[PDB]
Amino acid sequence: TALVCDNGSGLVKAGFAGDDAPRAVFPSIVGRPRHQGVMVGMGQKDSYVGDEAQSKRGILTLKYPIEHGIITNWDDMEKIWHHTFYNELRVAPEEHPTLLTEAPLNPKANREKMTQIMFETFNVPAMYVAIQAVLSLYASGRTTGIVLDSGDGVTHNVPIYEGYALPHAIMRLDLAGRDLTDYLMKILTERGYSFVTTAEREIVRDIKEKLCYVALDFENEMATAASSSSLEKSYELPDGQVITIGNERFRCPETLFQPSFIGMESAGIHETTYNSIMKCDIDIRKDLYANNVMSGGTTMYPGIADRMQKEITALAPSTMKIKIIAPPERKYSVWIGGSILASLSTFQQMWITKQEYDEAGPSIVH
Amino acid sequence: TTALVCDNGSGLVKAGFAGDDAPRAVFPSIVGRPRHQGVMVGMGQKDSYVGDEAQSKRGILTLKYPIEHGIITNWDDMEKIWHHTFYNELRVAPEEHPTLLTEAPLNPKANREKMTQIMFETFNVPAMYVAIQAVLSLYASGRTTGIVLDSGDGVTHNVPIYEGYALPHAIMRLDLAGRDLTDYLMKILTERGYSFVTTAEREIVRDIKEKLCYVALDFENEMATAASSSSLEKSYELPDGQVITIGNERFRCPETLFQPSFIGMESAGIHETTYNSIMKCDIDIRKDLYANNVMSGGTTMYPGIADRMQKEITALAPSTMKIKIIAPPERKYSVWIGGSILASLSTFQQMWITKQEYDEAGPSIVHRKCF
Amino acid sequence: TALVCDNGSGLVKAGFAGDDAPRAVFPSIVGRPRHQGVMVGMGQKDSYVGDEAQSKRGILTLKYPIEHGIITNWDDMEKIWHHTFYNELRVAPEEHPTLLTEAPLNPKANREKMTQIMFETFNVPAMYVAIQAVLSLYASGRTTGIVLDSGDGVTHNVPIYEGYALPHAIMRLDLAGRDLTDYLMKILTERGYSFVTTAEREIVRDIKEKLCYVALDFENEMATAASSSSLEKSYELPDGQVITIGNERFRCPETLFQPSFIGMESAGIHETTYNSIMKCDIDIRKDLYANNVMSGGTTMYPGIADRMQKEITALAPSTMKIKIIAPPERKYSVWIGGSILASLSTFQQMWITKQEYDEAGPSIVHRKC
Amino acid sequence: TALVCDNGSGLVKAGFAGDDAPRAVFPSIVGRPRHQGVMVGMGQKDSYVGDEAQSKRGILTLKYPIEHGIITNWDDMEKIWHHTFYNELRVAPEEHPTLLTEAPLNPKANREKMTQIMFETFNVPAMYVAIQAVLSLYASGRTTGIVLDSGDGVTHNVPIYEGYALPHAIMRLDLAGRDLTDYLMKILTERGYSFVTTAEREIVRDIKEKLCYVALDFENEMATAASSSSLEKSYELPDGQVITIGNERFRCPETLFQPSFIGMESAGIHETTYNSIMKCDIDIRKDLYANNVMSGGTTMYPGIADRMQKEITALAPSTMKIKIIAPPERKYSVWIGGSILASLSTFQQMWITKQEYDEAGPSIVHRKCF
Ligand SMILES: Nc1ncnc2c1ncn2[C@@H]1O[C@H](COP(=O)(O)OP(=O)(O)OP(=O)(O)O)[C@@H](O)[C@H]1O
Ligand SMILES: Nc1ncnc2c1ncn2[C@@H]1O[C@H](COP(=O)(O)OP(=O)(O)O)[C@@H](O)[C@H]1O
Ligand SMILES: Nc1ncnc2c1ncn2[C@@H]1O[C@H](COP(=O)(O)OP(=O)(O)O)[C@@H](O)[C@H]1O
Ligand SMILES: Nc1ncnc2c1ncn2[C@@H]1O[C@H](COP(=O)(O)OP(=O)(O)O)[C@@H](O)[C@H]1O
Ligand SMILES: [Mg+2]
Ligand SMILES: [Mg+2]
Ligand SMILES: [Mg+2]
Ligand SMILES: [Mg+2]
Repeated sequence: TALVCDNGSGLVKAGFAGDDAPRAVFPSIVGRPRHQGVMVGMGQKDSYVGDEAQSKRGILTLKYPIEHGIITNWDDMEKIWHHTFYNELRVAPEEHPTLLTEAPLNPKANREKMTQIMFETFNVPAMYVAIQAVLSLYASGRTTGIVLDSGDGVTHNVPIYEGYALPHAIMRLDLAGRDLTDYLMKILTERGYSFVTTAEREIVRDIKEKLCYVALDFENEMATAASSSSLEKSYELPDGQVITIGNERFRCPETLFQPSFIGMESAGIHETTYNSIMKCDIDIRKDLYANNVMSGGTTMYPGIADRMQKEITALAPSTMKIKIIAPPERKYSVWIGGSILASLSTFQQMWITKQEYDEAGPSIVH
Repeated sequence: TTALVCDNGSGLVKAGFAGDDAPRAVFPSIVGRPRHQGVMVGMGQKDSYVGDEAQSKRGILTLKYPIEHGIITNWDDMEKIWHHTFYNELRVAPEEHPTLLTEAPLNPKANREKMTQIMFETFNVPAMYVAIQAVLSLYASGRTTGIVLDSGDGVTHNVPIYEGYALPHAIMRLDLAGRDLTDYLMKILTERGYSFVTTAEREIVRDIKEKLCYVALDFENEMATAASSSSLEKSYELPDGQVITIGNERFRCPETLFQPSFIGMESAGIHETTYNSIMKCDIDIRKDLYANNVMSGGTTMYPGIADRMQKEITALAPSTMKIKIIAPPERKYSVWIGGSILASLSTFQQMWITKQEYDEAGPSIVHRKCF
Repeated sequence: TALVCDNGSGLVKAGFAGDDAPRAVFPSIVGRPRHQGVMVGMGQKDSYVGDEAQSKRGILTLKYPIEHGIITNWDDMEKIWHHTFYNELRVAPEEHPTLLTEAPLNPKANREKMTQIMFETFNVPAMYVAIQAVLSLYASGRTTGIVLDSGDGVTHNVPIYEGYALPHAIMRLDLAGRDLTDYLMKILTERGYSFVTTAEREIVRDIKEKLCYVALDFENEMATAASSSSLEKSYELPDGQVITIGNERFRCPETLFQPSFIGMESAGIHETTYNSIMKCDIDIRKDLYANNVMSGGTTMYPGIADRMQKEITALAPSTMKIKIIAPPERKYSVWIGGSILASLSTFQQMWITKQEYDEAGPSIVHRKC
Repeated sequence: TALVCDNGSGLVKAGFAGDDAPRAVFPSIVGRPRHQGVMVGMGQKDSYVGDEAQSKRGILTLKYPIEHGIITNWDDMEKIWHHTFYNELRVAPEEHPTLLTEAPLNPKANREKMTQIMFETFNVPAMYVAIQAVLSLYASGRTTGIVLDSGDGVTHNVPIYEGYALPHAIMRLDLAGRDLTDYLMKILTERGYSFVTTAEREIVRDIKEKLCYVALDFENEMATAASSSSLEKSYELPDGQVITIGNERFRCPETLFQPSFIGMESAGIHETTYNSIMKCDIDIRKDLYANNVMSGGTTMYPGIADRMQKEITALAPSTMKIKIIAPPERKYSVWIGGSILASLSTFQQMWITKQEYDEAGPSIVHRKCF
């Protein structure tokens, strides 16, 4: 049984092949103590991984091994992979052909190091690395293209025509969920609330998921928010305090369409989708326009499809049909597509085997 | 062999062996010397008296406490107390037993340096260690989380511990304890016409405070009832046959803990100090600190202090939070009980400060090893 | 003329435009008695503001209406402003327009309440609110650079390029002189000295200013302090008692570079400045490195410029040249820059007039500023 | 106008507000005959109060109605007040409000009974109770300093800073002139002279007031007394006998600085003054050291000011400057301040009027009077 391990910047998605939902969806954080231990009872583990770090985040400094789709701390990454295999999956790595998903345009050394560590430290019989965006289209049962994948670290829109991922027409935007969390932390100081440490970042992140939404008309929404109190909501802090946010609800997600809110000179998600499509062939443009796929966890805000539909229609020939696909399972679409691909019997011929890694160069995966 | 535990304090001194349930010897920490002229020669008149010996003959002596506000003041009387504690109360040889000592937080570094020097050069102990009173209090409670309120006789301190990781930046040490409450009761006892100004009569007033004083839930309402009728009045008999009756002084002396301005102190009460300490910690641990409120000390034995603390903290804390105050019936020796548990543990048996390390690094090794 | 009032968290620096030094420099404290008065033949005021509180601090409870740059007690702030205009400056607020300062990344309701009080309680003809960090760069006489403004309240970094304050690279750290004073109070107990009251806090503040300094190397300095007693210095308390500190001198200011000493996860001032520079565009980073303007009172420790120079140099690329600008008069730079700004004729078009507030409410300040 | 009464343990000082010295100062004693009256035809008034008792003290017994600053006999006290108001002053209490004094730490029943007596027995229109130490500072023309107010029954120190009193730093001691008189009575038996009767107690008091001084260096002045007889001073008894006292001259006043002479566990006046100063705020100790107001009859020994200055200097740091204030009129400082306070225009709004006593009874004295 293959293991489809889709590891991202924010969340780690792992589970057996042939299922429909990852078994272990836990944060990708490694925390270490920052205080002085007084009690001698219990060893007081020097490093917590996953939900253990989240529960004890008060006395820990949370760290992210992956920075924007790029692995930074290899030692922390090895700990997380060890935690997923033993503590979460409870299955040995040497008895399963694991499948991994890496971000598009990954450095060759990054992929070789991942393959080398997996084959040696975990002794996996075989492994294959697939593109995150392609699997999202696979889970949707399409081969059209323009798959907008926005997560915690990066935001990509990879076009895949007839199973062929067009490499030149791949646009990348650095703005993602983590930057939206930082933006909300900065503009939450207007009402007096102050969040600074890494533990507060998780608290603010939960606020953004529960309350923040997307407004199709920013100017009209701003006027109504400043003229009425209907938009204001409440959220109880872990220590019992009650906070109230008004126009901050529909302002934080607005950074996706207007990256200038966080000092970014790039284009929005709607403009970077339009630019990517026209870079493809003329015949493909009609195919991409009718079948546009929204994936990732960042695109889970209410009304995101309606705003995106209105935006793309503005930069449209006004005669083609613009349709956006937003499946309800878009948060786990990358893993669901990977699970389907692994379950395919025809796909079982494609696996980078161990002796091909050793008897040949480590670049055999490429 | 067995590791000794000595919980020397400003008031009562607790000593014994690790692994037991209660201290073997509990005697006051006073040293008395004669102040009159001897007339009867050959009466086996001892020079100085310590412990209960001084208390029994306090009428002709001047009782002097060698420890004030947690800090050891006289290093000659203290050596007398330890010598009496080891050779008379415990009847053991210090040369063969390691000793686990105990010190209050936020104390001078020379305090534990002189403790280390005294125990290694005079009593010649094999090993020793210094522990924090509030940490040992949580050891006896059987939990590794919460905030401890340790009010004794010289110092009241709060130490918040979460999952075994203490927070040194949220430790609040207050210098109001039972000694100040006893002195305050003396001033308000003169209000009714009773005068007790001596070292011996200080003990008499202290016994009055323990037997009669209590804490009122509503101070202003309790004032009204005391003035309205005489239902709030109890009598006490002096050691010479006199009878004294007190009224509202019963619940006025313990009120200085919650209203320190009575004795001219600008600091806040114990309820405010605990609340400030909790909110100086992380936001993700405040809920676990609110549920676990540990009280361990002689001062906290008033009939109603748990209810008063619960009411005061409840108003300060938000309505959603649930406040629970832990008041074990045997909290007067919680520090020693926890110290007995800690010394018996096998892990602590490797963290002692052996004699060889001291002899090659001086008395400064106590800072790099102890907490 | 116009009025400039730099309302800090520890000191109040008011005066007139066109001057080189502030006129009134007094602590921002409102003290009230805590004992019971018995002398009938004596004037007993209810509250004392300014230097009067310091003189009679023995029997008073000193209170700061401003904490962490945010005004908490508005009635006390109203008293302080009334004292500043009448008892200290002896002028009429209804005659001179006022220029007030607010720290960056402050609550929106702070300036709304501030402009309401000024236009109603004091009835100023016009007013304006300016960022302290921008005024710090004006005093130094430059347009491009990064400012490290550390005082008694908050410590913030604002990279200003050609007069533009970039809003996406504004850092803010709540560690400053007040937190250093508390740290020195806590670590002074290791030698037997105990200072607990608010009056004792003022005494400790004087000790830190006169004795504490910054060591280029922390570890070798600690070895020197433990090796011999060549670093110990004395200080006479107001009661005539003598205290001595040998290693608390360079340990208290080190909290700025190592905020973990007071249990703070945030990085030091040298790391915060580096992070602010990298958050800017790559085409202006060289200009920001050259112009490192240090302003405020907390940056007055000896050797802090040399220590900051070597800390940023290690973090910065080797090719780049690092220059830490630390003018000797960097304690009143915020007021000096604001004094210059109000004196300029171009700035006179940005005043918020009385009629403008009467037709748009307190919210006019956000649009104008 | 209003009256000012300074009824103490030993002396009664009464007069009118606004004056400089009390109009009538007489001992606070009541005497009753103990012998038998062979000639019953004479007047032979049952009880004698004041200087009348002192003159006829040969056949009388002297009883003090006030002991240690606390009124003990409440019937002789009323007789003293009646004599003070109707004979010494010859005024009408029903028309003149009175201002009384009390020790700092006294039972609350003392003032309540005084308030009840004044408003019922004497029908005064208004009344007030003031602390003796505060009134001492009024007569000194100051508003900051610690007052060492000694007397016949109680010695107390009250620190005041800028008109604000610190009640927690108040120190009270029950060693005063009466105890010193008894100690001199005991040590006078060393040379053979015996004084046992209350009448002889007054004679001993006169001897103490005349020949008694505070030695600067107790050990050295003792050495001089043994070496030579230059310290020998004589005194003549009322009968006609003469006595000689030597080292007893400077040993009786030494009990103030060494209370162990009479078997007392309290500290000396210099130690008590230092302890009270150190209990105050650190910032105000500099002003307290400079201002040390010494008031009271007991503080009139020759050399007590010099001795106190030397003793406090040793305890205080070298940087500190110690000044002992001792005006020559310190024997009436309490009354002088009382006259000044009553004459003040602001004080006229805080008298306890009859109507307030009518509705609240003899309990409003705590709320109004400090
Ligand atoms: N309902 C929601 N609304 C808004 N944001 C959400 C929601 N659920 C999750 N998020 C945010 O989306 C991110 C997680 O999405 P996702 O599972 O795609 O991340 P990932 O796999 O770590 O990303 P990537 O592969 O791009 O690095 C987090 O930043 C999380 O806070
Ligand atoms: N039942 C009681 N009620 C009130 N106070 C008490 C009671 N029992 C003891 N105390 C006070 O506790 C103080 C010291 O208690 P303890 O904690 O044993 O001393 P230490 O703090 O030195 O260990 C004493 O001064 C005494 O006044
Ligand atoms: N010579 C000095 N050395 C160290 N710190 C100083 C010195 N002078 C002033 N400070 C600190 O500067 C702080 C206030 O500076 P300032 O910026 O003028 O006040 P504010 O922050 O209110 O504007 C004080 O808290 C003080 O500790
Ligand atoms: N010259 C003196 N030398 C020594 N003692 C004196 C002298 N004059 C007065 N005294 C003492 O002062 C005491 C009373 O003083 P005073 O304070 O006026 O009375 P009261 O204590 O009633 O107010 C007397 O007991 C007397 O012994
Ligand atoms: Mg992903
Ligand atoms: Mg204890
Ligand atoms: Mg400032
Ligand atoms: Mg008197």
